[PDB]
Amino acid sequence: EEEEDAGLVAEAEAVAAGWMLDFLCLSLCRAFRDGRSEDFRRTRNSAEAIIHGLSSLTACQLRTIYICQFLTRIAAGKTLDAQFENDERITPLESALMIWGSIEKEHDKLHEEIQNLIKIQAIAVCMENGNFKEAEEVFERIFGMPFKSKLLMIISQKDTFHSFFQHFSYNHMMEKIKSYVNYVLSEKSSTFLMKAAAKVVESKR
Amino acid sequence: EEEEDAGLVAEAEAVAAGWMLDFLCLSLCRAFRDGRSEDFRRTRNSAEAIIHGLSSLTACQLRTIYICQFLTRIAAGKTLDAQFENDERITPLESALMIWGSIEKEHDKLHEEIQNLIKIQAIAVCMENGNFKEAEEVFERIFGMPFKSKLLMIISQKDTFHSFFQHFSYNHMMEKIKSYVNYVLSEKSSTFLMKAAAKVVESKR
Ligand SMILES: NS(=O)(=O)c1ccccc1OC(F)F
Ligand SMILES: NS(=O)(=O)c1ccccc1OC(F)F
Ligand SMILES: [Ca+2]
Ligand SMILES: [Ca+2]
Repeated sequence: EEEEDAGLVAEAEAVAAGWMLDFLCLSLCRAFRDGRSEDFRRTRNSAEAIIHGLSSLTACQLRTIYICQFLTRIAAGKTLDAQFENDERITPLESALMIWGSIEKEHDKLHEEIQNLIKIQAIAVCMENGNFKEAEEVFERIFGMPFKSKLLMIISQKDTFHSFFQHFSYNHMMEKIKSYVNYVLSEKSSTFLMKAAAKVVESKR
Repeated sequence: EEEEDAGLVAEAEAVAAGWMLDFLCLSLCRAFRDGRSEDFRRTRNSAEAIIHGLSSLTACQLRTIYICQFLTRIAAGKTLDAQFENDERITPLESALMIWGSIEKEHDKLHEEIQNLIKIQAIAVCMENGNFKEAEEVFERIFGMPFKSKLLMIISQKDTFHSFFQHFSYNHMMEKIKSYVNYVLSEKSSTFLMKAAAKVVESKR
């Protein structure tokens, strides 16, 4: 039974890849929370490679991949040269906003706060780079009244260092996202590979 | 104790990366043995990324990385445009020969047979591409008397489709290497991640 052996082997590889995806998501969340930039970069490279070796995904695995993709776009939020979508006009924070609205998760107060902070910063990052026409195009793509009209007024005046962007800042967006990442870390700390590795480390204490 | 928690977490990540390296080596060996080219390519991408996230290696982990690197160079043996070493003159089969001589393994009859087949084919692949001067430079770097002088005679005559290369062929080299890969597969089939995944698959039968 050479085909039966091959089949059972491929099924075991799929189980192992699932365990590796959860572990890499947990590690990526932790590097983002701790601000360990180089660990985040190396872990993201590993997460992408493992994802390309996975074919069929459960709803839980799709949510895990979206969390990885969301943090990657957020970490690249100021890198306006990075192209995350087939449509080259979409900026990194706009790509993060699309993923945020697709994740099967509760739309609690924190969800809406992170959503609105990414919207403000998607415009703010264009303004800070002197890309005023791009800021207006990002505004049109996002918006699709009171906050909307304040944003359009800021874009038209080219008021880059406007106090509005200091109130709803890039740092405030990152802090709110780190609060959400803390919840993902708590949830995934019990996944198979991390639990088994932690038990090994503890047994040697 | 924020530093103690961080420390135990990094140690658990190192244990998990070790388990992932063994599993990826096993999967890479199997794709090479089965001739599953695309699975080999995707698995190699995952193996490289995991290796860059590992710092301190045990002697066993270094041997595992060398096995991965050796199969990658062998799979690229006919790709003379590929540069595996800082010295751009070194061809892929020459790079595989260097690794073969560095692995902490028994120098049994099969070891020497694979070694000599890689030496012949490192010259053969240059000849087949019409790279006669490169074949002579590869010969000088490798050699570093009876087989040595037959090889130099073949290079000087530009006898690409010589019967000697059909007797000690690229296919014969691949078959001997697959015999060695079967031994590595038997040895690594008992490593943690594959054993646990296989037990999950079996429990669902
Ligand atoms: N390509 S990407 O930068 O959006 C990315 C980042 C982390 C994990 C996966 C991933 O892509 C895809 F592999 F899931
Ligand atoms: N760079 S490479 O093509 O020699 C290679 C292939 C498989 C695994 C690791 C690896 O390099 C290094 F990551 F170990
Ligand atoms: Ca751009
Ligand atoms: Ca070359």
